[PDB]
Amino acid sequence: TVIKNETGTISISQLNKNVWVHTELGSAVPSNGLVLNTSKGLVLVDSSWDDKLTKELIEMVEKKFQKRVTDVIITHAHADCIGGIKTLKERGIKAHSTALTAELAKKNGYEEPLGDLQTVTNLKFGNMKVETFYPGKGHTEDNIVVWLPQYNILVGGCLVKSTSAKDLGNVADAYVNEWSTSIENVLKRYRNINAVVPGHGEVGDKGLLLHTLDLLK
Ligand SMILES: [Zn+2]
Repeated sequence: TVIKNETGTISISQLNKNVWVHTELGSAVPSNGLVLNTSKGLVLVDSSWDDKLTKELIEMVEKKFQKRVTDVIITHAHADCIGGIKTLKERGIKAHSTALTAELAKKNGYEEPLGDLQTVTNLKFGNMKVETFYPGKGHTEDNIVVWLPQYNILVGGCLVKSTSAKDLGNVADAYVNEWSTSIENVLKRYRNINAVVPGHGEVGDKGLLLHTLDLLK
């Protein structure tokens, strides 16, 4: 099931009953995030490139599920994750992030996220269980990953590259050398990964991490 706008720049696909992947095209590069349908509202992982697309993504998602987006997990301080921050705060949406993501968001001129996530944080929204983990520096200094224990789905964000992506992308903010260590921790930490959602690209599996470590070699 893949619903999207009239323009084709915002689509949402279903991974499982309550787990969907949202995708928006911007600077055109596709960037994914998650949309979790819970008994107590909708929880998103990552917003979009800007407030226009973020608003629209939210408008869309809420109309479809007839629920309000209560929380969003910002995996890092780049426009494609925290770009719609101003929107989330005028709509009463709680934008969680590590303290680091928050200070770097302010640095890049974005409105500051909550900065509440610890290296390991377990959130439970109604029935949905979410875990955020900070494996260390990689694609960026602050990047974290999301683990849905009930579906064994790992959102690697931009720490994980896609199957046919042979470029690491913007490494000016990246710590190319520590990047590999960080994927090891994710790998060591979660020993029964099923699906893995990359920052840009198709949903893969634990193989996407190995692919990334390969591009880093
Ligand atoms: Zn990024």
